[PDB]
Amino acid sequence: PLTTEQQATAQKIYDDYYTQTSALRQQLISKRYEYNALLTASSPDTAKINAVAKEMESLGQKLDEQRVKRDVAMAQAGIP
Amino acid sequence: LTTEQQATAQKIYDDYYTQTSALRQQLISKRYEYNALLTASSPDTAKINAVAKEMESLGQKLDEQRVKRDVAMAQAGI
Amino acid sequence: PLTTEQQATAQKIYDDYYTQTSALRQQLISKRYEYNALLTASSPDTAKINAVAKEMESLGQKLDEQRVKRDVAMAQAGIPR
Amino acid sequence: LTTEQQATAQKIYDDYYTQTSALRQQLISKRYEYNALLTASSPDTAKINAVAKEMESLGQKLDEQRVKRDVAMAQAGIP
Amino acid sequence: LTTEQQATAQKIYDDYYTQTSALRQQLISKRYEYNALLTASSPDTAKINAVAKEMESLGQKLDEQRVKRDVAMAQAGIP
Amino acid sequence: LTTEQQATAQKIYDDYYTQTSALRQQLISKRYEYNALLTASSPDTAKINAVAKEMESLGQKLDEQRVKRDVAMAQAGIP
Amino acid sequence: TTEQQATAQKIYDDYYTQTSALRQQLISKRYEYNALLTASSPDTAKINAVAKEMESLGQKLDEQRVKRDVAMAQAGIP
Amino acid sequence: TTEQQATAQKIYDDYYTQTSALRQQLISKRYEYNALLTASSPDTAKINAVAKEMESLGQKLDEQRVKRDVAMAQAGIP
Amino acid sequence: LTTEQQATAQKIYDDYYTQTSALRQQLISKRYEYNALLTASSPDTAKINAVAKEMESLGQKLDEQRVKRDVAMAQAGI
Amino acid sequence: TEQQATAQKIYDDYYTQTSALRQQLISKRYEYNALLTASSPDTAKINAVAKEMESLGQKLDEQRVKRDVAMAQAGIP
Repeated sequence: PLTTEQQATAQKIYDDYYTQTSALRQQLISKRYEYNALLTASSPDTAKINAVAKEMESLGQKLDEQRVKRDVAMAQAGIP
Repeated sequence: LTTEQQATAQKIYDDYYTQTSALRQQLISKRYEYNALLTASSPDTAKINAVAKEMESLGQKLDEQRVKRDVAMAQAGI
Repeated sequence: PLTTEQQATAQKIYDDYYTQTSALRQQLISKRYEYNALLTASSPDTAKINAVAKEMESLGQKLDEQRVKRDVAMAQAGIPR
Repeated sequence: LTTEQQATAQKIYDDYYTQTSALRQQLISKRYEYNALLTASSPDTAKINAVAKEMESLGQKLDEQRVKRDVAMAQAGIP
Repeated sequence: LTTEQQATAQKIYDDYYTQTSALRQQLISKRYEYNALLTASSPDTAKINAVAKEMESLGQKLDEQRVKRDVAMAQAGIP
Repeated sequence: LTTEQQATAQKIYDDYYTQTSALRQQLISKRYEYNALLTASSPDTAKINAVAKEMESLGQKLDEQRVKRDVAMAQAGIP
Repeated sequence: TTEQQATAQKIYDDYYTQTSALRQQLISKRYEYNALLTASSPDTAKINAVAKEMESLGQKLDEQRVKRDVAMAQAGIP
Repeated sequence: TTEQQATAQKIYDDYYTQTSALRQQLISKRYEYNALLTASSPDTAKINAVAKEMESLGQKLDEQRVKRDVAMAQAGIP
Repeated sequence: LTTEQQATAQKIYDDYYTQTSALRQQLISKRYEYNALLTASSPDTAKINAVAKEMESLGQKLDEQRVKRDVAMAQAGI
Repeated sequence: TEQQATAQKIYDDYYTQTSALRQQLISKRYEYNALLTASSPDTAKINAVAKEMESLGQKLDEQRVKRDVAMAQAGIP
């Protein structure tokens, strides 16, 4: 279980994370689609595939920084 | 449940699956684009609608084969 | 991920969609049952099965257009995935 | 569990599924027709009521066999 | 789906559950009885066939009521 | 798990199921019966209570058997 | 019915207060039974003794369960 | 893997084999523990006595689970 | 089952979690740590062992507290 | 199909050229959680581990695309 206070604090932490990361998540989701789109073309274009793969690597690293930032906040706050 | 029939079903399915693998793959590829376009930062409605019309025709061709399959079965008495 | 505001716009876009396609979805279901009836009939009738396949195809084409309007609406409101 | 019982449990069920397959197929077919009608733009109680009768009849004929198998099965001393 | 459609279906089903409490309950009793007989040490065919006929009948009464229900739903325009 | 244990376990369970098949099928026939009775329109305390006593009796004998096999399992060193 | 719901509450309510002690006691003897069956060196006299205690407890409780079941039927509830 | 899948059974078998007796007592001691909690009047001293008995058995099981986890990792298994 | 009881049990359990919170967090941390060591490229037995023990302790303290709760519950008549 | 072979060849190799990576990434992940669940987090140690996790994952995805691409050229769905 969790306290009223703990939940409150955790709710703000996650809300910020979501808000601060919205565009990023949506761009990543959009890029996997494109990735999958390309992999399933009739005649696969390896160049485009790799380019889209690298875009995903870039977005993904940014997104991990935000999560870690959020994890550390949670731990500093003393939450489970 | 019969051997005669059993061999009738798989033959229709395999003909169905073999006569449609390209379309299916193309339909899947196209849903991925559709979703990609929908999730872009500035959705391009013209592009999105064009891709939906492609899906619509691919899917029309598929359903057509699906009805053949279904009707081959009814006729096989299976 | 969705905020109070976003939950509501999405909900409204979906209700609108349900309401507008309501009779169209019912008809589509009715044809799907009829089709299955035909396929399971004691002695199968290809003409009827085919004619019913077409009615379904046309109804489904109308339904999908409505879904595209809906998905596009959603995208235009900035609502995630 | 015993041999002569398994022999009788198979012959009992196999017979039933053979004696039963046309009836189940017709009944399934009408279950669909009945639903197709109940979902028609404007409901037609006559055909709906009619189809419903076709189903009862098919079901009575189907339970009549259900009983028959259950009885054989009990006379054979099986659970 | 719609709140008013949900309210309307609820009344239709409630009316049905009330108009049939006694049949349901009776059919359930005959169901149990039927199995009590089938699992007797010495199964009594005649007695079982008679229970089947009582269930057959309760069953049709029940069905007609279902059709009323289904038609009533179709009539309210509930999916 | 072990081999000489599986044989022993399998043998004990089979005697149990054989020495109790008829008793077990009878208890089932009475649970169905009890329920049929509890579910009639006009309930009959007398028969209900009669059947309850027959189940208490069958169950006593049956539990007596289960303990007989739990001891066997335990005496053989099985989990 | 309204009346229906209430009486059952009392019926079921009477039943629970008339068996809290037995229920608990049988749960305990069943734990004890299993304890003995799983002992390093099983004592079949001890095991049988507990099986007898369970039998009594069970009988007394099944006897209440019928009283309960009879009440309900008499009060016309499923 | 395949050749390493064998190598795992071997390590688990030993673990299962060496811990049978412990595991069974732990199970029995846990049943008495519960039989005691559900006694008509819970006896604190006895309950704590059984609990300490579970500690030990527990510590002895853990102590073998660790030899196992270690045997695995050294076998270089996932 | 009773409201009054429900409240008592909820209260006994609230106490338990509140009081074992830091302890539960330390055990979770150590389990992770332990798994980290197991999956190291070249496993280190001394430190794995060292961690097994640290978990052993925390685990015993945690069990003492589970027993206290079970007894609490026991005497409260729940 | 008659191509389920190539699919395995392409996956097995993916796996073999990856085992050490996946395992080290699992270890680092465990180490990451062990640190977040400490009573008071050491944000320095946590960040260093997140970086270790970040490269491993980047190396691993690179192999995964290689693998996906292969499948695509094998004409395998």
